[PDB]
Formats: sequence, structure tokens, C-alpha cells
Amino acid sequence: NDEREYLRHFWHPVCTVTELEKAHPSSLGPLAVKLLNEQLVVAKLGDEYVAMRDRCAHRSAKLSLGTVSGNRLQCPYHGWQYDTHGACQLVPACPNSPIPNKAKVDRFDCEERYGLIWIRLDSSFDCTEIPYFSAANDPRLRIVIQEPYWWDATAERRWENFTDFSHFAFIHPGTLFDPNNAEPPIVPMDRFNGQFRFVYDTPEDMAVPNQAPIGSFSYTCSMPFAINLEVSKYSSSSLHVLFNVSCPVDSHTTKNFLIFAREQSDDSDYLHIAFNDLVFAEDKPVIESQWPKDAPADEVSVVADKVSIQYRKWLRELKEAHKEGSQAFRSALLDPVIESDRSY
Amino acid sequence: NDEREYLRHFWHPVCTVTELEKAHPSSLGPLAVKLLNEQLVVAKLGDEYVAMRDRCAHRSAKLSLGTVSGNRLQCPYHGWQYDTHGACQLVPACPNSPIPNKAKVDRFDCEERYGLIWIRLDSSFDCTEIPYFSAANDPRLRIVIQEPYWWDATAERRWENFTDFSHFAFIHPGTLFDPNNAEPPIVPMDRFNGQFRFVYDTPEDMAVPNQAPIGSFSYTCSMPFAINLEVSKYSSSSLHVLFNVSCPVDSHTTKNFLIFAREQSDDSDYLHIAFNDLVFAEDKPVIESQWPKDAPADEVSVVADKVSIQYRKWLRELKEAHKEGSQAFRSALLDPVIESDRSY
Amino acid sequence: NDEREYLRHFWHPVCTVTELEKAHPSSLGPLAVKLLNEQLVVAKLGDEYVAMRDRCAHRSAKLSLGTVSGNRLQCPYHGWQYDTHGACQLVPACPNSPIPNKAKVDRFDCEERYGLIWIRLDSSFDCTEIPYFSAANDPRLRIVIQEPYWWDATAERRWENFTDFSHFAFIHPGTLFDPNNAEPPIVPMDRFNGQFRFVYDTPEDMAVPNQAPIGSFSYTCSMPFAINLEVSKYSSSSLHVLFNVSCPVDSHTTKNFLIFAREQSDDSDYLHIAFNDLVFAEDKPVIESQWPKDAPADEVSVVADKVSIQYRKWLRELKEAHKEGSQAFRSALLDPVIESDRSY
Amino acid sequence: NDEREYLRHFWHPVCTVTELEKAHPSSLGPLAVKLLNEQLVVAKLGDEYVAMRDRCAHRSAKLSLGTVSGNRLQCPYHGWQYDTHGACQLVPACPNSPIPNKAKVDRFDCEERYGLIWIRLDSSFDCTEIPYFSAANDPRLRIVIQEPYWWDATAERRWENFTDFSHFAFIHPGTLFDPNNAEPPIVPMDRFNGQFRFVYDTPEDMAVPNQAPIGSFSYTCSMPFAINLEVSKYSSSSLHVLFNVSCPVDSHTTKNFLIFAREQSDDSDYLHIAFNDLVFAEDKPVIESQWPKDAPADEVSVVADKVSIQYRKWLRELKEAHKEGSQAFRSALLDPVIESDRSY
Amino acid sequence: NDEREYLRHFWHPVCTVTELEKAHPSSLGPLAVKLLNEQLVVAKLGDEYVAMRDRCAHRSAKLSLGTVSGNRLQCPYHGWQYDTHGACQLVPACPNSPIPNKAKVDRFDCEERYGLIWIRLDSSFDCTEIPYFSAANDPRLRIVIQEPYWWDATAERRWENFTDFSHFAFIHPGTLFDPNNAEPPIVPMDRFNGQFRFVYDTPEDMAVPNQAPIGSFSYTCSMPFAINLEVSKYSSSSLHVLFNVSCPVDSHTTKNFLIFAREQSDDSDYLHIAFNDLVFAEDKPVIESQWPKDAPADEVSVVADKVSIQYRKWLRELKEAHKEGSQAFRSALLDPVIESDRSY
Ligand SMILES: Cn1c(=O)c2[nH]cnc2n(C)c1=O
Ligand SMILES: Cn1c(=O)c2[nH]cnc2n(C)c1=O
Ligand SMILES: Cn1c(=O)c2[nH]cnc2n(C)c1=O
Ligand SMILES: Cn1c(=O)c2[nH]cnc2n(C)c1=O
Ligand SMILES: Cn1c(=O)c2[nH]cnc2n(C)c1=O
Ligand code: FES
Ligand code: FES
Ligand code: FES
Ligand code: FES
Ligand code: FES
Ligand SMILES: [Co+2]
Ligand SMILES: [Co+2]
Ligand SMILES: [Co+2]
Ligand SMILES: [Co+2]
Ligand SMILES: [Co+2]
Repeated sequence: NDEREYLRHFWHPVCTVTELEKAHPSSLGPLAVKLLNEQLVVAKLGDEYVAMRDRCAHRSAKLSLGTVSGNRLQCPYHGWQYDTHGACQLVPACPNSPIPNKAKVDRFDCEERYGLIWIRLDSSFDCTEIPYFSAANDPRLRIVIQEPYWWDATAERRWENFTDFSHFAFIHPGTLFDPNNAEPPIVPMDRFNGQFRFVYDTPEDMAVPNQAPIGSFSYTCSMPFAINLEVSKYSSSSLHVLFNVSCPVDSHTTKNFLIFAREQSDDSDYLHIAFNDLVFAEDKPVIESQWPKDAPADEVSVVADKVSIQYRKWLRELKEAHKEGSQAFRSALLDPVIESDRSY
Repeated sequence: NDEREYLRHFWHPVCTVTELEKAHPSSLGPLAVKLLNEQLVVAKLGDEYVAMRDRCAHRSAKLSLGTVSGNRLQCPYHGWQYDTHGACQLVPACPNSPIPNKAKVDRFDCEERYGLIWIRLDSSFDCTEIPYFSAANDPRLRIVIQEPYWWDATAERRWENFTDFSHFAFIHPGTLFDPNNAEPPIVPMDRFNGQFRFVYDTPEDMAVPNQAPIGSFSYTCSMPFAINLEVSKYSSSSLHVLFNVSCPVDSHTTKNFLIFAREQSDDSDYLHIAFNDLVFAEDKPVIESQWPKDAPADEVSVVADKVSIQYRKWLRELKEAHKEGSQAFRSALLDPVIESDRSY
Repeated sequence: NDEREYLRHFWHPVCTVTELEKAHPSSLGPLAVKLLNEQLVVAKLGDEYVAMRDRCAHRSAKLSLGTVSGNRLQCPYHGWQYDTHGACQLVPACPNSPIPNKAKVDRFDCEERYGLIWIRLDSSFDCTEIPYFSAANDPRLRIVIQEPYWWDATAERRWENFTDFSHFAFIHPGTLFDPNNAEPPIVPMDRFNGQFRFVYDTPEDMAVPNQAPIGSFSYTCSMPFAINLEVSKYSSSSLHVLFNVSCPVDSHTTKNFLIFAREQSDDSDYLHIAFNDLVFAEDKPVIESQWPKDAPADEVSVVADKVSIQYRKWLRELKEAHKEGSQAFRSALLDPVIESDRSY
Repeated sequence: NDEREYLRHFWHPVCTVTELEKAHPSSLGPLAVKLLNEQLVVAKLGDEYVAMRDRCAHRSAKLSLGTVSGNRLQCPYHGWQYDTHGACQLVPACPNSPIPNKAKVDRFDCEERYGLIWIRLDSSFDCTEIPYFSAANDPRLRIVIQEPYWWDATAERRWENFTDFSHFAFIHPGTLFDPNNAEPPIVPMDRFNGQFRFVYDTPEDMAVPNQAPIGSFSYTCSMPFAINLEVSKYSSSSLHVLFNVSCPVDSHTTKNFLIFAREQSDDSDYLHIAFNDLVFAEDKPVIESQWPKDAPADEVSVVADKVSIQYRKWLRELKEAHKEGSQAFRSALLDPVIESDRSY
Repeated sequence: NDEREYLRHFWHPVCTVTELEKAHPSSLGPLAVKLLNEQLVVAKLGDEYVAMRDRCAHRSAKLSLGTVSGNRLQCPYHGWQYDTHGACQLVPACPNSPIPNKAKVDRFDCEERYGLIWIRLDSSFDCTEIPYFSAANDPRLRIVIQEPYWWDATAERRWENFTDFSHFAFIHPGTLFDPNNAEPPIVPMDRFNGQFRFVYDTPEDMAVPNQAPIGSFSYTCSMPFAINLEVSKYSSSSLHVLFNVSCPVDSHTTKNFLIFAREQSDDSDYLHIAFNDLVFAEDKPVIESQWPKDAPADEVSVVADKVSIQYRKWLRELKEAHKEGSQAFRSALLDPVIESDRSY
């Protein structure tokens, strides 16, 4: 848990709002989720999304097997009722007696945004924010939230797969790139407000389907695991946005979320969903094969790996700064480092 | 067989638009569907939804395994291309030769309405229309189209299940009615424009969930299988509309569609979907147990069965009038028969 | 397993007699069983039930894959024949050679009582007895031995679930308690002859099925894992006895046994079996959810938890006394500690 | 772990040539295989069978999901191509740049012999050879390579099962021996050229099928896991050879190979395959039951266990000599030790 | 059964010799097979392959559940023994009494050829022969018998699929033909000795794999269901032969056999097997979709359908001639009808 501890300071998606509403017939939850190997429960208490450890203080039953009752989450075993702060406010067996001081469960940051539920396990450094999705509140764009997809691969390896262009000719030859353009350009990369920003111009006139988001690629990557990709498409001259983020469920699993938005929206959502699913099915077996799950020091990079080289370097900086404490981590995350000629 | 020929003259839903778009990665279809034991294929050819028999004129392959190409449907076997009228316009093996006169497949009236695809197999009487859904184009109402649900029961038995309230205390005691209000009123029923119209007032103060659409019930039933139920709810003083229609797939199977609309729409869609699904799960085993599948003459009615009795009577009249021809059928369907004091 | 070693000194049930007879077509076993993570084999050799380690001394094959031949258990691999004392008496490959003195397997106390097979792994303290079942040899009572039921929960958590008053309202609302009677009395508890003894008069006039054993509850709990509950039922004024005992199979699993006896026995055994199975089905998901599997020090008790508080206290004293040896253990188990006004 | 390092110095079979050719539609591989817990990939690169670690040096994808291209193995992820020495010779993303010095993967000695693929993980002692199969290149004999069979048992326990006849009466009574000849002779055993050699004469006139290879048995066992058994059958006066060898896949699993050759070969191959499969099915549950998987020091031998005893002794000597280095190991393996009157 | 009766006069394959030898551990059978909806049993009695109705004369048990005992097939129920002529020669219950005259089962023509077992149900016209396989006894060629493949399609539709070239561009675009050459040539077709003979020159320089049998195509089709295709390949300048034959199992199923032979045989059998299997997997869903299973009179042909038009015409002639009797059928089958300029 040691090398991963710094990840607890970020906001991570754990489920869609849809999944929470479908979990229990009340539409309020509770829903069991797992984040960085922590077993948590999510529920809607009044107007608030809450996240607690999925473990009752009394006899350790799972609260995720319980029931929302107005402004309370009720344990299924002996009916202890927890408020939005994780504090027990009713012990039905002793309704007069004072409630023990220890009758509380851990309560974590939990917020809805973009149709996903986000949890931050450690808020002590008070310097991380929910990742940036550029299409939110853009009335020009129709937004579709896909169903989550689970991979037997880590969030770091998934991020590197999503931002890697040298693999398109070998993994996506029918679908995203010609098999003949295996040589990608080396682009400037900027750190700004805790995001990696970089821009690409993919090759034109490739034998790829019209629904393929191929064009001018503008990445805004909220560290550590979210990618916002704005595509000015060549084929249609219209904006298409991909927002992909991985939930690090445990040491070898990710629950992954894709939200996409498009300016030309008279067509079928399922044209795009089927295409995204095909791309993911092409990536999945190769990424799941990578072993060990966490990239060892012995991996051999080439110059075309600039994006993942720079990604790994920043992650190591954040892990090092975490050991040094709050101010060092804030600096490592939010200090600007500009390579390009743009102004922010 | 013979008993069911008259049903070919009505419009029946065969799939949702969502089902069509999901069937094939192109989002255009084709999709195989079955209606009154006919194997059909639906596809979006240009701006039109087209229904054809699912059987190529060349060597009888299923066109539903083929592909939409431009505004035509291409057979998977030797690539014959069919236009919106079912006529073959390209024989790839014989590009110069004249296309055989009989190179064509049967085409059927096919329209989208309310997010469903409707097919009329026999248009020769030309007096039937797509059923009425009251909530379409009412901006006060949020509309949800559920996924279809399949039952091993006929469309007639499904219709009678949907409009019966005698069964609420026994099939839906927790969910729609109190167990001790089993006695229902007997209301006037009007025939108008091929619809059964009748109005109820279900019992008040019943211990049923708040998401239960219980209140004053106004039915508009487009013969033979569609029900439009407008509820002015007691618990929320808000309009809730249920539109239920059965596809008669064959002699013992229905593919059933529910669309629901609601005025108070700040809550979760899945609160309502979960409730509807629970109601359907309560009905399903009992309706599927009814045998023989078609109601025989030996069933014993009581006065509380008025809706069922009058429905069976009208269906019998429609079946007999169909044998007398187009004009007799038009009168049996569209002549008014008013029982209530309502103006028309 | 250092902290479970004291449990080896008690008698634990490992199967029903029916299970042993059904295991092999001979009706004599062998049957593989597991107790405290020890792999054992049970068989009927002549008139005796025998238990040995399930591991042949020769080449370590499982004797449970072998065959009973009258008064011998024969290994499946090279046919070594073990007698009722675990000693090899025939090496078929060397019929004239003397049998090595090492050719023996560990043999454990094994006795039938009440239709179960009991094993005691360590008889050195010579102060433990098979648990008490009050209905044995009471000719007024019809006895039913249920099939065993397996839970992913420990024997301690199962015992505490069975004797807990406060969960009935939340886990068993339809079946054992009204949801309104959540506040239990705090009763005197006596230690006598290695049993916990306590009485509880459950609430009257509860909307609960008539086959529910609800009434005046008299518990005789043979430590560590057996519960004998005599119910003088309110609804029928007749005696109903529940005898529940958990086999600690390993650190996270129990094989549980229920025997029940009843004075009014003209009804169906399966009326009561189905009721017991419904109660167990209501408990099972919540008990299996408790984590960690062993109750840790951080659990928060309230005054209504008296029974489980006192149970945990006695188990801890037995564990500590086992470290101090035979006499200290005998005193911790068998010394009386009287809280009530009763005489024994 | 440490206990098994000496086994890396021997040649072990990992697949049949048939398995390699079936793995990929090209018939060239690649095929993933596992040997002593190492994940390897085998492919036919030009005229050579090559074994590499199944892990690309770039980003650790499995080369076994890749493709043979010319005389190289191409990774599925970014198309790096590895030559027969494990060196990367093409980085498609950086065609002009120099290939990193560390762009290479470990390669292992790999040869085809007898229709199997053999791998030696550690070649530094350079004193081991591929096991001896007597029937290779004997045109009097028809050879059949069976499909591999997997057992949840170690290669040591499998070897001892194959060379034991004490068990025939109990495991194979219908098939290999009479049940009442359980007493076997004790024969001289010779060590010569890294092989155990010993000769038997099984009992005559036994009620076993004609396809049973029962007769005069001559064993040549190439240490540690290969057995060559030449049978001069009693029933047919014809030579029958069984070659059995176990791949030690990991600490508890074997992938086992049987090749059999016969002089009288006008009958069906499947008469013999069915018989061998029946024998293996009789052994399998008993051998898989042996626990712990590795034989501990507490097993009790009898004089009939001579073959097993001498096998364990030699393995112990090889393990100890390996710790002393290459010369000590060569002597322990290849020094002769003659017990019989046979000339060498 | 009426329109299919003429097919009983031909020899049909029912299993491979391998399948017969694998069916029972004796390697002699019996094996149940089904041909033209007849339930038959195949067994090897001495040197003879025999086929009988799979139904004992005594109490109608299946002989396929029985045992070969030298020159007899023994029923499993009461052990009646049938000789190679289907006559019972032993009634174990009455070993002295005369055997009833009716104690016989129907016996059918049954012969091995090319590694397949062939059955002819009706030999009364004495004019049909086992189909021609050109590669048999050609020492230049290596022969591989594939495992049978089952399709939900009739033998007529399978034959037409195999000899159809207009479908390659749509069903086999990667594998057998360019998608751009959809236009096939019209070739002369000869009837000779009950075979259709015709020759094709497929297009050259197509983007197809090297193991694809593409070249000069010489067909010899033994009516009604066997195709012998000799390919003088363009890519390798070497002979490749495909022998495909369908067993008409019942009215909607075929059990299909592929044997292939090749002159250049230093490569892997599985290169070719995998390619054939890919081709079959491409055909299978489209052919299984064709409905009704038997081609109706309403199918619309084009000039490129010459082969199947001529096939259907000959089949109709054979069906008509069958009604007229033995001499008419012999003439329809064996009279020559020459279109080309070759001499036979
Ligand atoms: C990584 N990735 C994707 O996963 C994807 N899915 C659909 N377009 C996509 N694009 C353009 C992309 O770059
Ligand atoms: C038949 N029926 C239903 O199936 C249903 N489902 C949800 N409300 C429902 N109501 C009010 C109803 O009358
Ligand atoms: C724990 N428990 C049970 O498990 C049970 N099962 C049936 N009656 C029961 N009673 C009264 C009970 O207390
Ligand atoms: C161990 N073993 C076998 O596994 C076997 N299988 C077939 N004959 C066999 N024989 C003679 C044999 O000794
Ligand atoms: C029909 N057919 C096949 O099924 C086939 N399979 C492999 N080559 C093939 N060829 C050349 C072919 O014509
Ligand atoms: S375990 Fe939650 S209330 Fe007791
Ligand atoms: S079957 Fe449709 S094109 Fe031939
Ligand atoms: S392992 Fe039991 S007799 Fe050998
Ligand atoms: S992981 Fe193999 S080429 Fe990149
Ligand atoms: S049924 Fe065959 S012998 Fe009696
Ligand atoms: Co990718
Ligand atoms: Co209902
Ligand atoms: Co309970
Ligand atoms: Co054996
Ligand atoms: Co084909």
C-alpha cells in the first residue's frame, strides 16, 4: 500500500449516477464500491451523495446491504442509523441510552460531476480537484455516458495505452490508423494546473471509418488518470470530445469510464458507442497481458515514447513529493512547466 | 392460422428505434424481427425505415445478415442490393445483364412513431392507424422508453392482464393495491375511432409506494393491443402516463413495450423502471401459466370482468367483419358506440 | 491457529450419520471432513465410528478415496489396511516382512450422538463432553435432523447471531419478531457445568406465523459453539426445542447443524424445516458480510449486547486458561458463576 | 523455490510440435508455455524452434499474442521484432533511430526431438541432454504421440507413480494386473549416463486385455523425469515401447506427455490410446490426492519401494551437488553406479 | 420421405474410420449413425464393416449400446447375437430352441473407402458407386482427413455453396477472392459416368494467403453430393486436391467431410486445416440462414448460376427417373452429356 498511498489524495470516479440509482429499488443506493482496495458504500441521503467505509461500527456488517431512510443510512443487522457525517444517531436496541462515542464510521469526500460519482479518500493536502471535462455545459454538444468497462490492468497502464499513438497501426489497423503510419511525431508537453496539455495533428486521408474520431487532437489530462481529448475531425469538420478516466479498484483491476460529446449529433449514439467498444476490444487483450501489472524499472523506452516517459516522470515526482508533505505535493502538482509556445 | 389473419390489418410495434440502431455497428440495421409468425427485416434506408421479408429472392439467404449500402439493403451471400420498394437494383455477378423481373422481395408499410418501429402486414383495407400515445409532444412530460420484455403469453391475454384490477390484491398486494380492496367498480365503456375509452377512480389512501401510479385512471385503448393509461396520481397530484403495447410474435409469444411519461420528473428514471419491472415480474408467471394460450369458450366470467368481456366481444366482431371484407371491417372498427355521458 | 488451539480440546460435530452413510455405496464411509483446518476421514469399522488423519503413512494418499472392508480402512493407492486404532495391519506388497512401526496414522476420539458424528482432536485434559441436547430420549418429542448448512462465517459469529435478541426486528421482521420490538431485556446469565444458561420471555401477540417457535426461551449453551433452546410456545402452549451447533471448519467457514424437536408432532416436518430454512436465508447474507471474519477489538458494544459480551469474555478466559494447562482449563470451563436466583 | 533451481539445468518438454502448429493459423506459433513457473514463448523462426521469455522489453506485453514475421517474432503492441537470439531488430516507431542496447529478451536452449519441443532454462553447467526414447528411428515400429494430459501433481510424484507396480492390484485391477499379485520383486538398479536402468518380468497368465502392454519390462529412465519402458509382451510376442515424461509447469502442476511405439501395428491406434487413457484416469484421482504435493520426510517406505527410494536418493544427490557447482553436478549425474551383472 | 426416396440409392459417408474406432474402447464399434433419418449402427465384425438398423428384433433396444464379440454384434438387453447378415444366431435364454425366423434385423451395404465409412440404403438399382477421390493412391500427395463438421443446412445447399464462385467476394473477401472480382465466367459442364465435370481458371494475382488453394480448378463431382476439386495453384505451381462430401443426416442437417491432399507437403497440416476451417466458418452462418431448407420453385436465378441451375436440373431428372424404375434411373445417371471439347 506504500507506493500507492499518494493516489488517495486525488478524486477518483467509482460509479455512474445511473449505477447508483439502479443498485437499489429506492434509487438512493446503497451501492458497494471499491477504490484503492478500500471497501466503501455510496448512498444519496437527502440532497447529498455520501461515501462511508462499508463496515458498521457495531458488529462489522456491510452497510451496503442496508437501506436509506431519509437522512440516514441504516445497517441491515441491528438497524443502527448513520448520518451524513458517518455518526450513529440511533441505536434501536437502546433508544434511551447515550450512543457510544466510538459509534462512528469513516466518512469520505463524495461528489457528483458529469454524471459520475467521485470519491477522494484523503483530503489532507487540500489541493486536488475533480478532473476537467471540456464538453460539460457546452450547449453545442450532445453528451453520452457509456457503461463502465472493467479491465485486468492498472490505471497507469490504461492511461499510457490511451495516449500512445505508436500502437494504432498494430492494434487498431482497421479502425483508427493506417497500418503504414507507425512513426508518430514528438510533441511539446506542458504542465499547467495539474494537467498535462499537448496537441497532435494525426495523419490525413487514412482508410478509417467516418465515425472514427480522427483529426487535430488536443489533450488536457488531469493527473493522474483522466484524459480529455478534443478532436477537430478531418472527415466532418466538427468537434468530438472523449473523456476517459480509470478507477484504480485494486492493484490489478480498473473500472473505466468513457464519456463522449459531439457537435454533429443528428446521427445515432450507437454508431459511436459501437465504435468505441470495438477500439476497446482491440486494446483489451494486449493491455491485460502486460506483466508485471506495474511497470518495472527495466522497461526499455524509445524516443517515440515521450508522452509515457513524461507521465512516469511526473508520477514519480508526485510520489516523492507526497513523502515530503502537503506543500511539496502542491508544488509538484500545480507548478507550471511549459514546453510549447502557448499562453495559459 | 385463419383465426389470426384479421390481425395482419393492424399496425404492430416490432422493435424500439434503440434496438434497430444497436443491431449492427453501422446503426442503420438490418435487424431481424418476427410478427404474426412472419420473418421480416427492418433497416434505415436513407431517410426511411423499411420492412422487407427476411429472405433474398436469389437463394433465400436472410437479408438480416446483410448490410445497408447507401439507400439499399445488400444480401450477405451474393451481394444483391434491394431498394426501399424491395426491388433488386444490382446483381454484382452479372453487372451488364438485365436483372430478372422476379428479383424482388415483399415490402410492408413501416413507420417510426414514439421511438418504436411499427409494421402493417396487410394494407389492403387501408383503415387502420398507429395507436394513440397521449404524452407525445407534451413538453410538460419526460418520456422513458423501456427495453422490451418477452412473455410466453398471447397479446390478448396480455391486454386483459393490463386492464384488469380484480387481480391487484392477489398479484400486486405490496405494489399496486391493498389486499382487502378486491371489489372493483363496473364502468361505462365507449368505442370511438377504433379505441376503447373508459375512466376509473382507484381506491385512495392505499399503503403502496409513492412511485406507484395510483389515482384517477383514464384509458384510451387503440384496438387491438395498445393501452394508453393517463393517471392523475393521488399521492403527488401529477400526471403519469403508461403506454403498453404487445407485438404478437407468434401463436404463443409476445414482445411487449412500455413507454411511460411523467409530469414530476426531477426524480430518478430508475425509481420508475424498477417499479414497472417489479409489477411485470409479479404478473409474468401467472399469465404465462394460463392454458390453453388462447382463451376458450369454457372460461367463466363474473360481472367484474366487464372490460375483458367487452374486449373479447369487439375482437370477435372484428374477426367476423374481416371475413365480410373491407367495408364491413371499417364499420366494425370505426363506428362509435357510446355508453357514458361524455361528448362525442 | 495458535489462537485456535484451545478449541481442539472440545467435541465438534463433523457430519450427520446420514451423510456418512450416503458418502459411499457401502454405507460405511469413508467420508472426508475438515475440522479446525485439519483434514480427517470418518468411517464405520464394524460397530465403531473412527476418525483418522486423511493421509496414508506410506505415500500420503487420501484414505477418504479408499474403501472400508469390515474392520479395516484400505488406502486406494497400495492397499495398506488400517484398523480402528489407526495402525496398519497389512502391507500387501510385503506380506511376510514386518510392518514398520511408523506405519500408523493419528486416530482421534469419534462418537455418534443425537444422529451426528462428533470428533475431539485432543483428549488430554479429559474434561469436555459432547454438548447437551435436552430433547434426546424424551419420548414426548418427535426429533428431526436437518441437512447441514454451510456459511462463509466463523463459528463465533454464528453463535452470536443465534443468541442475539436485537436483530430479530431488522433481519426477521416477517418471521420471528414484529419490527416494533427492537428493545430486548438484559437477562441474568449463569455459567454451570461448562454451559451458559439464561432465560428470555419474548414479546407476546406478535404478527408471526404459528410454526414460529416464539414463547418463553430457555437457553442451555454448551461452550463453545452449541445452543440448546427450549421454547414454551405462546401460540400452541407446547414444547419446541432447537439444537444448533457450528463445526469450525477453518478460519472463515462453518458447517452448521440444526436438530429440532416438537411435542405437537401431527403436522409436517417440512412445515418446520421450511421455516428454519427461511430464517437461515434471512441471516446468511448479513452474517457472511461481516468483516474481518474474526471480531476485532474495535467493535462497539452497547448494553443490549450482554450475551455476546459475556460470550466473548468466557472464550477469552478459556483461551488464556488453556495456556496454563489442564487444571486451569478445567476450572475456567466447569466452575459455576451464578447470576440468577435459580438453583442447579 | 531454491529447492527447484537444480531442475533448470535439465531439458524439459513443454509442448508437442502439433500444439505449436495448432496455436496460430500461420502454423509457426507463437505458443505460450510455462516451465518451472517461467512464462515462455515458443515459435518457429526460419528453420529453428526458438524459446524466449514471454515479455516484450518495451512495455512488457506478451509476445505470445504476437506474430511470426519472416524469421522474427513481432510483439502485438508496438510491433518490435525479435530475432532468434532475442535481440530487437526493428522498432517501427523510430525506424531511423538506433535501437536501444537493452532492447532484447532472454532466449533459452530449445530443440525439437521425437515430436516434442524441449527447453533447457540454464545451460551454464552444459552437461545435460534430451532424454532417450529407444523407438526413435526404428522402422519396425509405428509411433503415436498422444495429446498431453494435465495433472494436479508434481513431476516427482508422477515419475514414482509410473515406475511403481505395488499399486497395480489396487488402482488397475481390471487393466494392468491381477488384484491378487500385489507382491513385486526387488530388482537391481544401475545408474549409467544419467539414466536409471532396471529390468523386470511381470507376472504371466494374468486376466488383462490383449492390448495391455504386459510382459518383460526394461526401463531406461533419463533423470529426472523421463521414462523409456520397453515391453516384450507375453500375449503377442511383440515389442511395445512407452515413453512418458512430465513437464514441471509449476510447484503443483504437471503437463505430461506419452509417446508409444509398437511392432505389431495393423490394429487401431485408438485401441491403445483408449487403454492408456483409461490407465491414466485410474491413476489420476489418487495421485492428485497425495498431500503435501512434495513428499516430506515422514513418509514410510517398505522394501518393495526400492525404485522410489533410489530415485529420491539420486534426486537428493543432484540437488546437493548443484550447490557445489558444475563439476560436482556433472559427476553426480554421469558417474556410473552398477548393481546388476550387465556389461557397462 | 417421398421426394427424398431417390437419395437412398446412392452411397453416403456416415463417419470417419477414426470415429468408428474411437466410439468404443474395443476399437470395433458399435457406433450409432443417422442417414436420411434412418437410425443405423456400424461395427467391424472380423474383417467386415457392417451396418444394420439400430433396433433389436426382440424388444427393440438399440444395438449401438451393445458389444462386438468376434463375428457377432451382441444386443445389450438380453444378449441376442447378430451375424454380418443381420440374422440372430444366438438367443442366450433359449440356447436349444430354434431361433424364430423373424429374429433378423435389416442389413445394409457398408464399405470403407478413403478413410470414411459409406452406407448405401437401397442397392436395388445396382448402378451407383462410392464417389471418386482423385488423390487416392497417388504417392506424390500427402492426404489429411479432417474431423467432420455439422451444419444446419441440407446437402443440396451445401453442394451449391461449395461450387459457387459468385459468393467469394462477399463471404470470403479476405481469404479466397478479391472483393472486386464478383463476375464469374460461364463454363461448359459435362455429365460423364454419373459425374459433373467442369474446369475453371480463377483470377490471378489476388490478395489471398499463400495456403489458399487458388489456381486452375478442375471439378469432378460424383452425383449427388461429393465434389473432387483439383487445384493447380498459381502461387506454388503444385497440386492441391479438396474432396468434400455431405452426409444427408435428416431433412435439415448435414454431417460434412473434407479430405485434402497436397503435392508440396513439407509444411504443416495445420496451416491448411486452419485455413479450411476459416473458410467454412465464413460460409456457415449464411448457408444455415437459407430458408426454407429445401430450395423452393420460387428462387430467382441469373446467368452466373449456371452450375447450380444444371445441378438442380440433373437432380430433378434423377428424381423423375427413380419413379420410372431401375433402367430409367441408370440412364439418367450414367448417360453422357458433353458440352466441352474434351474426350473421356
Ligand atoms: C484512445 N482512443 C480511443 O480509445 C478512442 N475511441 C474512439 N476514438 C478513440 N480515439 C481517437 C482514441 O485516441
Ligand atoms: C397495469 N399496470 C401496470 O402494469 C403498471 N406498471 C406500473 N404501474 C402500473 N399500473 C398502474 C398499471 O395499472
Ligand atoms: C435463532 N433462531 C432460529 O434460528 C430459529 N429458527 C426457527 N426458530 C428460531 N428461533 C426461535 C431462533 O431464535
Ligand atoms: C505405468 N504404465 C502405464 O502408464 C501404462 N499405460 C499403458 N500401459 C502402461 N504400462 C504398462 C505401465 O506400466
Ligand atoms: C469451396 N472451397 C472451399 O471450401 C475451400 N476451402 C479451402 N479452399 C477452398 N476452396 C478453394 C474452395 O473452393
Ligand atoms: S452490525 Fe450494524 S447495527 Fe449491528
Ligand atoms: S442469396 Fe442473396 S444474393 Fe444470393
Ligand atoms: S499411499 Fe497408501 S498404501 Fe501407498
Ligand atoms: S510492448 Fe512490445 S512493442 Fe511495445
Ligand atoms: S432387446 Fe435385444 S436381446 Fe432383447
Ligand atoms: Co488503443
Ligand atoms: Co398485473
Ligand atoms: Co437471525
Ligand atoms: Co498406475
Ligand atoms: Co464459401
